Amino acid sequence: GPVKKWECTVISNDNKATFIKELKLAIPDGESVPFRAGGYIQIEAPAHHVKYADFDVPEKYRGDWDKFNLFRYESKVDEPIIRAYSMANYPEEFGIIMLNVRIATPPPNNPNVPPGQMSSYIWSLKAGDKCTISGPFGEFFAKDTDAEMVFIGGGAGMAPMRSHIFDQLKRLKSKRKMSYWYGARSKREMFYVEDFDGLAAENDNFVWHCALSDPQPEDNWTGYTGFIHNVLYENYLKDHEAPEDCEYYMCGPPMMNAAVINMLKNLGVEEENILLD
Ligand SMILES: Cc1cc2nc3c(=O)[nH]c(=O)nc-3n(C[C@H](O)[C@H](O)[C@H](O)COP(=O)(O)OP(=O)(O)OC[C@H]3O[C@@H](n4cnc5c(N)ncnc54)[C@H](O)[C@@H]3O)c2cc1C
Ligand SMILES: [Mg+2]
Repeated sequence: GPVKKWECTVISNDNKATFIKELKLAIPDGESVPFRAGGYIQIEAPAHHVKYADFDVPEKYRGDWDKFNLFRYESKVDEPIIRAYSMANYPEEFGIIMLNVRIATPPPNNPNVPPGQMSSYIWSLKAGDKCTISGPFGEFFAKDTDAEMVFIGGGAGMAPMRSHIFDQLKRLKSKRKMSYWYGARSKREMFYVEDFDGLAAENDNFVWHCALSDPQPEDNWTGYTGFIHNVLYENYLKDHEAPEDCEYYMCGPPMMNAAVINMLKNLGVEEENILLD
């Protein structure tokens, strides 16, 4: 029994983006999971049946759900299952586990396949529910150097990026040069804006930027647009005197990971300085 297990209580499970919920868990007796930033826990689910029509999805985020009739879906799970989720809190955010969980719907080109089992279960959870977690685990840990760090995130990849960045600035009091580049579709898909604005205001070695690939009329957006690998290249790495000497930490959807890795490699960054997972 080397691995520990906690039956947690759901504090909240609010949408932060159209397809991402922030699951916040309270550890029993106020204790903390002894994890490292970049690490993960596992959630286990009992057998269950959930309906997407019962999810709490705010009107602000419902547009695509209505557009693609995503509330049609139901998920029946006959036997227990288990999956990993990355911590979004850093280790001195005690007493809690914060996760960012993307709902894995059936793909639009394959609309009658079963919905994602664990994420549909997690999206059914409401304040007061119980959630069993085990861990902690991980190998996506920061290197112990003084090298500049470039963090690149998309989607639910926000979670380990937040954990890493907060761990550096708050627990380690790092003075390393640090930037964070987050790509999202439109302004409603952004979140943790207060957290990262807060850190950038208080730490002259940290800056961050969001790029919107499809800003909406209501966003009145005048920030960066496009895909985050082009925005990072055009606005920072193209003129960087030694990009190969930075450490790049990233977590995003597969298409973002591939485009970023290709852009970094074409700049001469070696695989040893490109960290994922
Ligand atoms: C170390 C680690 C960290 C992770 N951290 C996070 C995190 O922070 N956030 C997060 O959201 N995820 C994270 N994940 C991923 C997570 O563990 C799950 O893989 C994710 O939630 C999807 O699992 P699921 O059970 O919901 O979907 P699954 O049931 O595994 O299904 C996956 C997808 O396949 C589709 N599908 C189902 N059946 C078929 C079929 N017959 N044909 C075609 N397609 C089909 C489903 O509709 C769904 O879209 C992490 C994974 C690892 C390993
Ligand atoms: Mg949002």
